[PDB]
Amino acid sequence: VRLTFADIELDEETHEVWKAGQPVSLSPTEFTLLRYFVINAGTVLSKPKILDHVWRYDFGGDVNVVESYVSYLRRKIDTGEKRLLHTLRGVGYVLREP
DNA sequence: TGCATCCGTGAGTCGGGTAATAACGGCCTGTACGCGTCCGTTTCCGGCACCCCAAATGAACCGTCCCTGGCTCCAAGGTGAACTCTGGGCGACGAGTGTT
Repeated sequence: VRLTFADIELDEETHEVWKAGQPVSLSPTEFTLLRYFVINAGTVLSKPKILDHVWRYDFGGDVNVVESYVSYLRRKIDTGEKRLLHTLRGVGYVLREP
């Protein structure tokens, strides 16, 4: 009912996230993105998978919106020195301890 | 000297075939056929006098059609760097929109 990846903590009952204990506010899109990253910590997620799950299976919009959303996440979640969300060129994104 | 009295030519065109009587032995021969026998022919069994005839049994044998040897001198595989897209990554900006 309560998840924790390194410094980030997630509570699904209230759908909230704290970093280092500080509560970080997100859009619903960023929130569901973060839940989808934390549930499968360790493995690389590909962009088809992201739009396939995170977003509606019918979503046929441009991919770059998910890159921009991941950038939004990187603004305020990877602000610390310990880099969390690692980009793999041509592969996707992995939420993993460095 | 008429005169009847024959007497001699017509008259065209492209399914078959229908019969009688006393005749009877006996001899001759004649041409055709049917017998028994003998001789020219001819045709092969195996022999030479040898005719030799020959494909098969030793050579070379030399040119040549295959092996081995070395040699290149080059054009293809290996070693560079850039760049113009090619693709992803980053970021900001704006109204249609979840809500009391």
